[PDB]
Amino acid sequence: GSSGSSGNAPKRPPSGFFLFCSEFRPKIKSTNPGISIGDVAKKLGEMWNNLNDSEKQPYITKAAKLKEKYEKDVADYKSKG
Repeated sequence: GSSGSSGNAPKRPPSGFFLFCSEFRPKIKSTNPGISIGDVAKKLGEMWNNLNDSEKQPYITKAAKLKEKYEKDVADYKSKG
């Protein structure tokens, strides 16, 4: 399955893995001639694992800030009290 988001409800925050994939996507698309989405995906997935626990460190912390901003929006959305 896929993890997306509806219209009303806010979109889910990216993951240290994605943030990097979206930042590295530009290169791949600039290095490979009209690379198919499927191709870029296969590359990213690998590039991620390749990285070290020290390389993702600065990539995971960034996602932490995106979660603090999401939760807030997620709460208001629902009518708890």
